[PDB]
Amino acid sequence: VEVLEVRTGPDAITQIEAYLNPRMGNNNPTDELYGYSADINVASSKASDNPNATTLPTYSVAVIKLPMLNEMTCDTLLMWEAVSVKTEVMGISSLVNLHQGGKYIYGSSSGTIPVQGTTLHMFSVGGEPLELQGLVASSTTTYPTDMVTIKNMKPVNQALDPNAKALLDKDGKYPVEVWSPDPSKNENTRYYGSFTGGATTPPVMQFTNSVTTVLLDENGVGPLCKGDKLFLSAVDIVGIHTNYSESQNWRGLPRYFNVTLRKRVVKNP
Amino acid sequence: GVEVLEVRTGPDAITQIEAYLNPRMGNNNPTDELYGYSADINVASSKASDNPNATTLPTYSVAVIKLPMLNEDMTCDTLLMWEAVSVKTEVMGISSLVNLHQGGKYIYGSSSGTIPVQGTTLHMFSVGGEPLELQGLVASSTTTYPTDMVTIKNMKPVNQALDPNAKALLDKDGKYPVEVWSPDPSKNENTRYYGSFTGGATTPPVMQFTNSVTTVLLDENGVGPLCKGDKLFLSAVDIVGIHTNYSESQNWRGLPRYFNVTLRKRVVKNP
Amino acid sequence: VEVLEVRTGPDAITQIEAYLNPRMGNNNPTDELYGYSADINVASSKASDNPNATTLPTYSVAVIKLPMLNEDMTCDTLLMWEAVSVKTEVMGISSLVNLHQGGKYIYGSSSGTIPVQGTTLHMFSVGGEPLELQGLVASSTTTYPTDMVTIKNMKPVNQALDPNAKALLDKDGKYPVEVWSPDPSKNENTRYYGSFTGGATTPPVMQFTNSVTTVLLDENGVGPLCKGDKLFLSAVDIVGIHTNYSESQNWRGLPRYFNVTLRKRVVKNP
Amino acid sequence: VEVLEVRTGPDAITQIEAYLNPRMGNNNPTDELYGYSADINVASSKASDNPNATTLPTYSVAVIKLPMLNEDMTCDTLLMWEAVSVKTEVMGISSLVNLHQGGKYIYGSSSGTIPVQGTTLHMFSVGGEPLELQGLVASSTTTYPTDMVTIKNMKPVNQALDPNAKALLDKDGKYPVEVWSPDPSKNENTRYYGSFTGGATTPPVMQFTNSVTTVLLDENGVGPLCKGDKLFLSAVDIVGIHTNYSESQNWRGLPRYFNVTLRKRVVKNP
Amino acid sequence: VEVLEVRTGPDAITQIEAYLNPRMGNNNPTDELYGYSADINVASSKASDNPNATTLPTYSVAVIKLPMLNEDMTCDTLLMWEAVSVKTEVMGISSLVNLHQGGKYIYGSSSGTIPVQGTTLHMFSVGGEPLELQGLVASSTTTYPTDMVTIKNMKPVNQALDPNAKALLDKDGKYPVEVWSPDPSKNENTRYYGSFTGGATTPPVMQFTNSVTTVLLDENGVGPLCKGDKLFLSAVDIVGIHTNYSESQNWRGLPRYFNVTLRKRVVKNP
Ligand SMILES: CC(=O)N[C@@H]1[C@@H](O)[C@H](O[C@@H]2O[C@H](CO)[C@H](O)[C@H](O[C@]3(C(=O)O)C[C@H](O)[C@@H](NC(C)=O)[C@H]([C@H](O)[C@H](O)CO)O3)[C@H]2O)[C@@H](CO)O[C@H]1O
Ligand SMILES: CC(=O)N[C@@H]1[C@@H](O)[C@H](O[C@@H]2O[C@H](CO)[C@H](O)[C@H](O[C@]3(C(=O)O)C[C@H](O)[C@@H](NC(C)=O)[C@H]([C@H](O)[C@H](O)CO)O3)[C@H]2O)[C@@H](CO)O[C@H]1O
Ligand SMILES: CC(=O)N[C@@H]1[C@@H](O)[C@H](O[C@@H]2O[C@H](CO)[C@H](O)[C@H](O[C@]3(C(=O)O)C[C@H](O)[C@@H](NC(C)=O)[C@H]([C@H](O)[C@H](O)CO)O3)[C@H]2O)[C@@H](CO)O[C@H]1O
Ligand SMILES: CC(=O)N[C@@H]1[C@@H](O)[C@H](O[C@@H]2O[C@H](CO)[C@H](O)[C@H](O[C@]3(C(=O)O)C[C@H](O)[C@@H](NC(C)=O)[C@H]([C@H](O)[C@H](O)CO)O3)[C@H]2O)[C@@H](CO)O[C@H]1O
Ligand SMILES: [Ca+2]
Ligand SMILES: [Ca+2]
Ligand SMILES: [Ca+2]
Ligand SMILES: [Ca+2]
Ligand SMILES: [Ca+2]
Repeated sequence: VEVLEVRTGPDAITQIEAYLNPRMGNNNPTDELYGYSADINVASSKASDNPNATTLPTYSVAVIKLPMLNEMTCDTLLMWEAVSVKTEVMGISSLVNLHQGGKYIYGSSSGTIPVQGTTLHMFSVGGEPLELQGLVASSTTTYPTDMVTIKNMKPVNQALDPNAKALLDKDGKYPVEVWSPDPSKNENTRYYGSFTGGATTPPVMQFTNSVTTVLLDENGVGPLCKGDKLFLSAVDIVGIHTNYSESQNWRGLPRYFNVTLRKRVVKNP
Repeated sequence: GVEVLEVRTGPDAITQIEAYLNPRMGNNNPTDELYGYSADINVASSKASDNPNATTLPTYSVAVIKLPMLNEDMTCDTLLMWEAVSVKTEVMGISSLVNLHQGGKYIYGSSSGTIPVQGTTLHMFSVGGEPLELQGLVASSTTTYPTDMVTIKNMKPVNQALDPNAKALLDKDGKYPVEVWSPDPSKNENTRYYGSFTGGATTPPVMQFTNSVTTVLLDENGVGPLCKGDKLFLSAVDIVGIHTNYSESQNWRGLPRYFNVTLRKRVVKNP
Repeated sequence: VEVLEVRTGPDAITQIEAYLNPRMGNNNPTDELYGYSADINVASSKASDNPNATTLPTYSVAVIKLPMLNEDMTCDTLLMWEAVSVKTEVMGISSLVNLHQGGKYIYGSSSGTIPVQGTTLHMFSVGGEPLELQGLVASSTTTYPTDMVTIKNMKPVNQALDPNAKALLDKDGKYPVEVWSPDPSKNENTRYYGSFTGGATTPPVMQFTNSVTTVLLDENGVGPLCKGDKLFLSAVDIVGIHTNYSESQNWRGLPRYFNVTLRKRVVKNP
Repeated sequence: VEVLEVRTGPDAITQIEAYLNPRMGNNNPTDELYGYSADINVASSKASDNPNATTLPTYSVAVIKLPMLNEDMTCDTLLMWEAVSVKTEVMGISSLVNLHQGGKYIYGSSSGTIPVQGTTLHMFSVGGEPLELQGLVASSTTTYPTDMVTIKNMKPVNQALDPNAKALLDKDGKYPVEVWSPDPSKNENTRYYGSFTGGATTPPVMQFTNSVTTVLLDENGVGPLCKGDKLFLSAVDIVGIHTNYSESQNWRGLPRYFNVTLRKRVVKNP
Repeated sequence: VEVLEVRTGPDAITQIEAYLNPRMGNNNPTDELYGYSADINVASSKASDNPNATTLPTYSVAVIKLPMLNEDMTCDTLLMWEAVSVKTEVMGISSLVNLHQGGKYIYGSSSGTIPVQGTTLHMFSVGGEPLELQGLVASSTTTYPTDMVTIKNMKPVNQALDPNAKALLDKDGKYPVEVWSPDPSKNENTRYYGSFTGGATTPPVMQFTNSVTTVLLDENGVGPLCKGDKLFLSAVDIVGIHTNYSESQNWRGLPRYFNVTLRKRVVKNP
């Protein structure tokens, strides 16, 4: 598609908003531990590593249908162009809680250890599914068959196998420990991520309605919405909650999106 | 709601107000021996039995400042509203934490100083022309909260994530717990809020103080919060960590926040 | 006082420099532990908390007398010295880079000792009058030494904001940091800058350079104006806690350097 | 080579993309622990330090061949490819977000395992020729594997700067990071960017995005010029240490993506 | 001297390059632990603190002779070399990425060893004369080696600012960093830059690149001016502490590279 100029005039700009609930493993709102993974089940060896589906955080994705622009035989066409986004991790202050059941900070007269350890934040806004690259800590891990993982794994999958690719086309199915955004593709998606590891690391997060991320690339062009669909993807692992027994559950939070879009002219292909 | 027009120029078009908000850590009465702290945290015996005391739960601070009356005749084609333009804000008494002799848990053995306030911090301030709009989300949906507080009615496990029906307005001081409510980013068009969180149980608190820094409250259209009914809403929480006692019981510690807001007159189309 | 324009011309600009020695508790240069607090004496209970004056870090303050500007206080306009900018430096930072000082071993008795670490507090201010202070304490039941300046007749309200608990930083080595902090509701004529990191064992972080200048002008382009030709420099630089072999502990402080540039500002005679 | 102006016109710009797999020690794709080092083998003493080749992370390097530019090598001027900018990314970062991999429990046997943490080292470079290296080691008495490229006949001087300990990064997976680093006295024709955080258990920190570009032009507006139409990409990305059940440890590395934009630059015929 | 304008035309610019090897205590290139201090020897007591010379890191300093500018010192104006900018780099950073060196195990005897960590101190300066120093120590009762340059007849005042405790950094490997720091009340003809992070076990953090330049010009557009055509480069780069198996400890340092650009400045003949 040849990309032409921005369409001006009345009714040229639109806004959508949405939220994506976390998919930590307990992904059904009636689950007792909704917004958490099930207790982590650990490998006994290199050869034997069978994590349960409910213990693996996956990416969230939502597809937003935008107003229909083209009533298809005119020489040029219009596509929604995502220009900017306000995005927010909601319920951050829910972590400010030392009375929840858990492992004591000191002895049994103290509060309990709050959610801490590894965090992973990502959001993306694109005009099509986020393109993913496969890479795992162990190629001998047996992943649940009901999830989308790398077929026919080999030790090369512990690094870069150019054959290990996927589309983020299903909510709560693509494990974060298997897939990450592919920087060799994604010409029509903007993604932003941050990771801090460790076992007990204090999580750090901001929240404000004062910040906007601009989605335009170096040519001034934002993601272009193929078939008038807008793809929003996220993961927000905010750490690990430890139970009194010392079993552990990933904790995730929902993410809000507010995207501003405008009409962009393209040449009809 | 209303069609916003241009800024009103001329003499006395600008005003400024200052205020402070005391922390509401749980001991919220100034005669409370531990005013400015929570009571000893009472931990849940089980997920089914989680009954935190009201005095153990930090809540948002809110104050409403009545601004001068702007409109003599409410039938005129245009009217004026106070517009919050910028704010200087400051957490006060930061250096009170620089104290190693306060009763508590020794850093090393009985010859050393005591462990100062540390662990989870939560800082937030907001300036708006109406109550800060809130979204409910909890760590555990089976927690029973004190009934004299404002929390989510008839909680279900969905409330551990985003339930679009769990909405509130921050319309009462020392009543909305931080572990239940956070600013709703899907609303608050007429409020500007700023927040920061660092978790953990022993993390060193980090804070700045100065009178050289101003925050501009104008949105991308150059419009600040517009004060409905001439009321300015200031909200805050400033949990600076946890103090640990000799017995290893623990209290949240908060500090008060100062606001200096500059406002101007904005012309609006009469609805 | 109505503030008018900056006065141009030759000799319109002056510069001063000064240093402030820390006041950690041992505040006499003959004190064996000068630049440290005495061993922290800890409260046995909330009710019984009587810190020794020597264990309580206080603010440093110095008044610099500037060249007299007005030989005739009758003119319709007068001049005031305006603090425009400051280069400031915490001196002796590398003195902390020391693993042999007597103390608590990092590991066992074959290792170096634990260096100064834990809670830090850094503040400097430049003003045309004493720094204005707000009182707030960790515990209202603390009995402070009567020879220090602290809150009179404390009540639990002083654990938060009591609008009546105010003071001026008008004496060196007398106003405890744990009681007093800059009052953001005042200080129209002083610029202050403060940094705090808590914890018991936190690694201290400091920079030192002669390349950095802080501009003191407010949003109207006006710096602090020196009343009666007096410039107020205030500071505290608590760089952490030293631990002794017995596990007793001393606050450690460092001195601060100031180099202030001032210009002549015209004001209407009040 | 006298550098002249940028050649304008259609077809004056090209871009390449490449990925470099990590060289942590297990550097064969059929290695069970490909993308890790083997169990670290520790020195028994100062005198006796024989690390296995498989335990020493090395630099990754790839040479990208660019289109031919000059049909006639006798013309007074010639064209070279000039690297202008690069988008680069550490891939598979989220693979670390894994608490079930076999290893060492965080707490007791009911908990998850400790994820990859400790020392990290990230470096990328883009140049028109091999990255120039300087040799320096923690210990000159270490015996390095003979089929790696290390400093010949070390003496204690090699624990600091020995001006004779120089090399070119001209072999993938052969130059250990613990022996070699970018030489700042050379590398006129390469841009290199490096970041190190030490410690035994430090939480790793990484960002990933497709919104960030690094501009490679020097202070004269000239980027790396590709000699013989070759572009050199070099990298190391050690993301920490994995700890096994027995407490043995493996370095963990991640692959790096490059997307480089290049333009035609006129040079005087040498 | 009165400083006039920059001299333009061909050959008005020059560049020099140099490196400075660390002076951690073992300061002779034939020393087995060159680039480290000897095992820290800790004070028996406050009164008996006698650190060994080889345990005390000192500043590095090099004087570079520049081309002679004035063939006639009779002319009304003279030329001086003016240092305009510097590229500087800590070399060998990746040498610390090494878990096999003999030392203390991270966990038990099957794990790697703890890498260099704890207190770091980084400083570089570029000047037209020796860097001016201020004395300040953790303890005035320390007895320093007499073959080092330290504060004469120390008293407790030297635990803070004594305005008489001054020196010039005029000898390499002689001035202890724990005794001397840059004097911000002087150094009008030197630009210095310093960073400190303390703690016992802190992860060291360092970057390396050839993409960063520091401009040495002051607020008036004048860089350091080289008296007698001599350029002074000073540094210290303590990157942390190595812990041995026995738990004895050695400071670790790295060398620093400088690339300085200078131009010709006109000054009035005195
Ligand atoms: C009955 C019997 O003896 N069976 C053994 C079987 O135990 C053994 O498996 C290895 O046993 C060890 C026990 O200490 C570990 O459980 C190995 O798993 C790990 C480890 O923890 O060491 C898992 C870890 O994730 C792996 N590291 C990485 C980076 O993936 C390591 C790693 O492969 C090894 O440590 C080698 O560096 O292994 C477990 O594989 C098998 C295989 O040796 O032999 C049977 O006979
Ligand atoms: C001889 C005798 O029995 N005397 C007791 C006396 O011990 C007791 O005083 C309290 O004793 C406890 C011992 O566990 C502590 O020493 C109390 O001090 C602290 C504490 O460490 O808990 C100091 C601390 O600074 C306070 N917390 C804050 C936030 O300021 C707390 C706090 O007030 C309480 O823990 C309640 O949350 O106290 C010390 O007061 C007295 C009072 O019970 O009774 C005598 O009989
Ligand atoms: C054989 C004999 O009896 N000799 C003693 C000798 O031990 C004693 O010296 C003091 O001993 C104590 C033992 O706990 C400490 O080692 C003192 O050193 C320190 C300390 O660690 O406490 C060193 C430390 O650097 C100092 N602190 C600061 C901030 O400088 C402290 C400090 O001076 C005191 O703790 C006061 O706060 O001292 C060590 O001096 C001497 C003197 O008591 O008597 C001999 O006879
Ligand atoms: C069989 C026998 O008795 N052989 C000895 C042998 O003990 C000794 O070797 C030294 O043994 C000690 C025992 O604690 C250490 O293992 C020494 O290795 C280290 C150390 O851990 O101390 C390794 C470390 O990397 C080195 N430090 C640095 C900064 O490089 C230190 C260092 O050289 C010393 O601690 C001095 O500061 O050594 C190991 O060398 C030898 C040599 O003395 O003598 C045999 O006869
Ligand atoms: Ca591609
Ligand atoms: Ca909305
Ligand atoms: Ca006021
Ligand atoms: Ca060179
Ligand atoms: Ca001076």
